Amino acid sequence: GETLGEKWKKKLNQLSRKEFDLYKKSGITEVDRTEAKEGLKRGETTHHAVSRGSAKLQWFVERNMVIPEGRVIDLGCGRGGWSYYCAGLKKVTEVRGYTKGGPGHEEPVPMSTYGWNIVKLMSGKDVFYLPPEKCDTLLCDIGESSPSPTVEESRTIRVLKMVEPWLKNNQFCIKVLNPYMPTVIEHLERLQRKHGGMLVRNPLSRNSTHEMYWISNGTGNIVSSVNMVSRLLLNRFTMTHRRPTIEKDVDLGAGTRHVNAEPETPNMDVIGERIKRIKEEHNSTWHYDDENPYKTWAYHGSYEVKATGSASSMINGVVKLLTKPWDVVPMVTQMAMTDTTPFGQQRVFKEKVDTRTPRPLPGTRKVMEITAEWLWRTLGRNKRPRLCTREEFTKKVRTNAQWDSAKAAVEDEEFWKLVDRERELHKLGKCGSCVYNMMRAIWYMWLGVRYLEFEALGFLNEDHWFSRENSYSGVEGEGLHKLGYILRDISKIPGGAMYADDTAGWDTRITEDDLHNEEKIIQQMDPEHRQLANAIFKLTYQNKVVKVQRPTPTGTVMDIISRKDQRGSGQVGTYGLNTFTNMEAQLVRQMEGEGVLTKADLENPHLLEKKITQWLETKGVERLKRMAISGDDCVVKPIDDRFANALLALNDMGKVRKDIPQWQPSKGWHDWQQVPFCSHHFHELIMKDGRKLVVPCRPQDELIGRARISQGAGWSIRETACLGKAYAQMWSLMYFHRRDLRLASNAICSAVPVHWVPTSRTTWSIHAHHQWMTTEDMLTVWNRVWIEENPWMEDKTPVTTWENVPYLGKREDQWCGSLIGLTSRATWAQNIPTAIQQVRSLIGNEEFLDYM
RNA sequence: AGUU
Ligand SMILES: *O=P([O])([O])OP([O])(=O)O[C][C]1O[C](N2[C]=[N+]([C])C3=C2N=C([N])[N]C3=O)[C]([O])[C]1[O]
Ligand SMILES: Nc1ncnc2c1ncn2[C@@H]1O[C@H](CSCC[C@H](N)C(=O)O)[C@@H](O)[C@H]1O
Ligand SMILES: [Mg+2]
Ligand SMILES: [Mg+2]
Ligand SMILES: [Zn+2]
Ligand SMILES: [Zn+2]
Repeated sequence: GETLGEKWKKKLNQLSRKEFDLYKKSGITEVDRTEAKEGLKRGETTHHAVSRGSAKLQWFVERNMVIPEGRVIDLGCGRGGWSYYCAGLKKVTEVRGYTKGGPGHEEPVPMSTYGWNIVKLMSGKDVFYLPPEKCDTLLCDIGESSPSPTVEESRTIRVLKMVEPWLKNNQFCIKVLNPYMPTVIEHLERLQRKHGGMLVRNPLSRNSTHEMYWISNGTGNIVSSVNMVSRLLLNRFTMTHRRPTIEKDVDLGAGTRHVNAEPETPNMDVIGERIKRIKEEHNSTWHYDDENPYKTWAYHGSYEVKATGSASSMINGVVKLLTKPWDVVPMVTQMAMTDTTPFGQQRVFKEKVDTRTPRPLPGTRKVMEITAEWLWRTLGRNKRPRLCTREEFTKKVRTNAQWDSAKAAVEDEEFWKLVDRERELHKLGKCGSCVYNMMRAIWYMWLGVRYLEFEALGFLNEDHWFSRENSYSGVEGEGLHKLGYILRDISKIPGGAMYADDTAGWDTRITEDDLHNEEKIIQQMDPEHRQLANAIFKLTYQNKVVKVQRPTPTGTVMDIISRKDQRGSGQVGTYGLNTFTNMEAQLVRQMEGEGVLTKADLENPHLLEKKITQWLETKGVERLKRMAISGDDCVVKPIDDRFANALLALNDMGKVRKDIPQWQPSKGWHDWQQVPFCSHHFHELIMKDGRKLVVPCRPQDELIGRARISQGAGWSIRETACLGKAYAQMWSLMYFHRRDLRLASNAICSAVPVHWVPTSRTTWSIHAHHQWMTTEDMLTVWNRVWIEENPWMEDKTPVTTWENVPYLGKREDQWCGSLIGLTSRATWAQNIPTAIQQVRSLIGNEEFLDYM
C-alpha cells in the first residue's frame, strides 16, 4: 500500500504556512550565505561560492562518497556551485557545465575562484536534448519539485533515464528528487545492479524535500535508506522545533590553477627516518590511502585514530548572564561556532594551507637576499646569537607561560635522554622524531622537538632581538598599552599615509627563498651552535613532516604529509622569523615605492647590487623607524604615497594582501587612531587632569564574545568564574574607557569571591603581559601601568578615584560597538545587582565585596 | 532543486 514517503508528502502539504516555515528547517544543517551574497551583489569574483550548492557538494566530496577526477561533466550546473567547487579538487583536470538558462532558469555566474581556467559553463544547453559524452565524473543536480508525488515521480524517472547513458565506470553524484515512489525505487534498483553505488541523504537538504543522492562510491539497500529518511522527516514533524545548525560557507580561493605545478617533491633522504618511525609506532593500523585529498603536500601514509574536536565551544556561564543584552547580538554569539572537528580542519587545510606560491622572479630574489643579509647584520650589531639550555627551557615551562604534563616531562630525566639522542642525530645531519601537528608517549618526541628548536633559535625571543631598541621596526616586549603610543610617534614622521595591509595567510606565503634568507642568521653563530641551528633550518623548517586528522567514511585517520616551504605555525621563533621577513618585505616595498626598485629590476636576471646596498646603508634604518612590525602584522608610513601603488615586488614575493584585488592600490590612514594593528586601534584620551592617555580598543562585541568562552571547565563553576574574573580585570586595565565593559567589570568582580585566584589564559597574545592577575586593588595596578611606568606620561601625578579615569566619548564609544543609548542596556544597567546576586547564589556563600 |  501507501509508502512512508507518500504519508510524509500528504502531511507536508497540510501544514499552515507558518507551521511549514518552521518544519522546513527544523534540525537541518544550513550554510551562512550572508557574506557570499553581498560579495556577489558587489560583483566580487573571488573566494565566494556562487550558491548553496558548493556547500552541498562539499559534504559528499568530504566523505569520499564521490571523488571528482579527470574531466568532470556537470549536468544542470545552474549558477555553477558544483562546477566551481570541483575545479579545486586534486584529481580534477577539466569541468564542463551544461545548464538550460533562459527565463525562470539559473544562468551560470562567471567567477575568478581557484581553477576558473578549467571551468566551462554553457547556457542554452538543455541536457535532455544532449548526446552523452565521455567523462570521468558525472554530476547532476536536476530536480524540479512538485506538490504532486506522481508528478515528481515521472520527473525523477525522466532524469534517471536521461542520465544513465552518461554512466560508464566513472564517478558520479546524481540527485534523485523523489526516491520514495515505488516505480522510482524499482528503477533505482535496476540502476544499482548495473552501475553500483547507493542513495544518500544530505543533511543540508531541507525537510520540505525528500531528495536523496545516488553516489557511486557506496553500497547499501536502497529501500532501507529511503525509508530511513522518511521516518526522520516524519519524526521532525512532531519533534520540538530545532534552530538549524549553521556551518561556515566554503572559500573557493582565487586565480588560475596549473595542475602540473601543484605536486610536491619530497626529500626522502631528509624526511624518511621520521616517516619510518611513525610507521612502526602505528604499524597495526598503518596504510596508504590513494584517496587522500592533498594537492600540494606530499602524502606518505595514514593510521587510524579516535576523533578529536568540536563544532562549537563551551560558553562561560558567569559572563553570559551578567551580559544579558549580548545574548541576542549575532557578532558575540558567533565566535563559538569555530569548528575543530576533523571535517572543519580538513576544510581549512584545503582552502588556506593546501596552496602553492609561484617562485619569485630572479630580481626579486636578489633584492630579498641583499636586504636580508643587511638586516641580519643590523640585528646582530650589539647582540650575539646564543644557545639556550635545558635549565632555561625548564624554568620557562614551570612558569607555565591545562598543559601540566609539560612540567612533568622536563623534570623527567628520561625525557632529556631522548632529547640528547635526537640532538646527536642533528649533529650528523639526520632527524628522527621531529614532527609537528595541526589540531606509547609520543608526547616526549614532541616536547623534545620543541626544545631543540628553543635550544637553537630560542635566543631570538629570549634575548629580545625584535624589540624596538634592537630592530627599530619591532615591538617585542611592548604590550597593548604601549602599542598605540608607538603608532602616534610614527605618525609624527613626515611623509605619506600610514598603511596597514594584512597578508592573506602569511605563514602559507613563506617561500623557499624566505626560508633561505631567514637561515642566514646562522652565519653569526659559534660553530657548535651553527651546527644545531643548521639542523633545525634544513631538516625541520625546510622539510616539515606533519600529522593531520582526516574524516573517512570508515573512521578517522591520521595523515602523514610533508612540505618543503611555508611556515610551521607551531614552531619556536615563528614570531621572530615572521617579523624578520615582514620587516624585509616592507623595506622591499618601500624601495619600489621610492623608485629605487623597478619592474625591470625584478625581471632582470643579474640585478646590480650597488644600488640596493646604497639605499640600505644610507636610508635603511630611517625606513625601519617608519614601521611597526609585529610578526605578520605591519604598519608602514613611507616618505610619500607612491607606496600605495607599489605592488609589483610585494605580490611577486608571494605576500598577497587580504580582501583586496591583487593590483588595486592600497588605502591608508592619516589619523593614526584609526590604524589597525595587532587586532586593535588606539584612541587618545584626555583626562580631566589634562594629561593624555593612548588606550587600546576594538569592536566591543568581539571583546565580550571571547569572555563568554571557557577553556575549558566541563563543568566547573568554581573555575569558570576565575576565567571570567581574569577577563574582568583585563577589561579594567586595558578597556576601562568602554562604558559597558567597565560596568560589566564591576558586575563580575562583585559577583566573584575576593581572594579567589584568577587563572587560565585570557588571551595568549605576545603583547598581553597579563599584569591583571594579582588580587590587588585595580586602581593601584592601573596607576602603575598608565602613570608611573608609562614612558609617555611625564607628570607622574597618581589617580585617586575611578572617575579620574576617562571614558571614550559617547559618540566614539558607540561607534566601537557600545550598547549605551539602547534602553535594553539601561534595563541591564539597573538589573545587574540582581544578576550579581544571582551568580553569588549560584556559586555559594563566600567572601564578596561590592563593585556595583 | 537553485534563486529571494
Ligand atoms: O524543496 P524545497 O526545500 O525547496 O521546498 P519547496 O518550497 O520548493 O517545496 C517543496 C514542497 O514543499 C511543499 N510546499 C511548498 N510551499 C510553498 C508550501 C508547501 N507545503 C505547505 N503545507 N505550505 C506551503 O506554503 C510542496 O509539496 C512542495 O512540493
Ligand atoms: N532540462 C535542463 N537542462 C539543463 N539544465 C536544466 C534543465 N532543467 C533544469 N536545469 C537547471 O538545473 C539546475 C538545478 S539546481 C542546480 C544548482 C547547482 N547544483 C549549483 O550548485 O549551483 C537549475 O538551476 C536549472 O536551471
Ligand atoms: Mg593589521
Ligand atoms: Mg524548492
Ligand atoms: Zn629531529
Ligand atoms: Zn575604539
